[PDB]
Amino acid sequence: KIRLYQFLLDLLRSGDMKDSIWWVDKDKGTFQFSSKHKEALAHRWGIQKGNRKKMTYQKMARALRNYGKTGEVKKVKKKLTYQFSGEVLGR
DNA sequence: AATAAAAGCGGAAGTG
DNA sequence: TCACTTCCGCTTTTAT
Repeated sequence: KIRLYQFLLDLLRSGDMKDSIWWVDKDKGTFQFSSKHKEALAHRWGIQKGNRKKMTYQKMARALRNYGKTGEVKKVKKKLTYQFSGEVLGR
C-alpha cells in the first residue's frame, strides 16, 4: 500500500498541488503546508485512502507525529513545517 | 497585559 | 501484525 509520507513526497515532486504544499529547503528536505489550503490536501489524502470519514489536517498531522519515532518525517520548530529524512529522499 | 485563534500534542480504541 | 484513523482533551505558539 501507499504510505502517508510517500503521498506527500509525490505531490511535492509533482507540483500537483503547489497551492497547498511546497518545499522550504528542497535540499534540506523541509516542506510546508498552506495554512489556508492544507485542508484541501488533507481531503485528497483521505479520498485516496477511501476512509469512512473525510480526512482533516488535524487527523493527518496526528498521523505524521507517529513518524517521529521511526524518523521518516520530523516536525520542525516552524509553523506547519516538516522535514523528510535522507533515506526517504535518496542517500 | 491580556486574549482569541491557530497550531501542536498524545493516549486510547478502532479500522482495512 | 501494520499503518494509520478516529476521538477526545489539554497545552503551546502565534497573531492582535
